[PDB]
Amino acid sequence: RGPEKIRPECFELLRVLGKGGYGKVFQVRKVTGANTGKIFAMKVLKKAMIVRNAKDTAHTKAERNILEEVKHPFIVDLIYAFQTGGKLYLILEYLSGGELFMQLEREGIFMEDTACFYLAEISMALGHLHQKGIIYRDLKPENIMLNHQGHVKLTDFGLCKESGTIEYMAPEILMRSGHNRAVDWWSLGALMYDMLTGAPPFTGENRKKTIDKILKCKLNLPPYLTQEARDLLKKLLKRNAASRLGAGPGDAGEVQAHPFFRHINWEELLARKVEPPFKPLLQSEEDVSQFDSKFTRQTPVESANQVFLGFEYVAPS
Ligand SMILES: CCc1cncnc1N1CCN(Cc2nc3cc(C(F)(F)F)ccc3[nH]2)CC1
Repeated sequence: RGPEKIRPECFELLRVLGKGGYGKVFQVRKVTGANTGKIFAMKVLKKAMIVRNAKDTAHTKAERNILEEVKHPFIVDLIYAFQTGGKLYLILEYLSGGELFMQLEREGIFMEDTACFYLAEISMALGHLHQKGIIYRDLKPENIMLNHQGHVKLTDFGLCKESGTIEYMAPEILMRSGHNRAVDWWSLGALMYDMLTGAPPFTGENRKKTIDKILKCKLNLPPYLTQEARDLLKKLLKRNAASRLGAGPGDAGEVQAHPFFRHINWEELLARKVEPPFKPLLQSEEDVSQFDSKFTRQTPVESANQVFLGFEYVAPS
């Protein structure tokens, strides 16, 4: 009758949210103890293959450490972490709003009024990551998800699926010239562009032809844009890192003070009091309408042991 153990047998596998090389992401229901009947996302990783590559072991541990350390409204929360021999488990909150990119397709284009909200919430998460000395490097529409009410949540701090897309990355990543916090304000710019045009600013016929267009860095001004958004974009998508907005000593604050966010109340927005532009389909909590039909499956598939010593975690709440 002590504290709860948190084994894999504590969860019922409902469905597959994502499959990748290193493991699987399930939608699960906690069936015993504390949160009985509550829905989670469960990331399950294969120990055997993580330990083969130091860079892989890094991101797995980083994610684990990052998510324990970071508690924030616009960053996905880690509920439990535990392990078996051969497998690692991460229990994260289930985000039923799906991808933000998903809304974009349906809308075709975001209005600046709507884009602002999502960018501002993303900006808060990004600046906080920087207060914790962390650089998302590759931020892209695939990484931004929505909670049940439609608020921003940032999500893959660990391994990569399929062992991604470069058109949202800063030129300095590609030229290996070294990077910094400003790399994300670039990626934010690339996102803003995608939000208001439907496409990334620099795209090519192939892997390298895309790369060169980014390094070229040619402005493309759609006529329907306001000067605020126009000017905001030109500062974020500056090739020059030092001259980029958010690269200064004020970081996120320097970006957020922009007249494009002149209508934003941050005290309210961070409290998540502001109504999101999209309250997404509400059939039930375990509503899975937006990810599949892609994944619809339901199945779970050693010498020098440590690492993954002290991997176990349970969020205080
Ligand atoms: C866990 C956060 C989340 C919360 N709520 C609902 N949906 C979510 N996701 C967000 C992440 N996910 C994309 C994805 N990341 C993956 C990582 C792997 C890995 F094993 F790490 F290689 C494998 C497949 C993966 N699919 C879709 C389901």
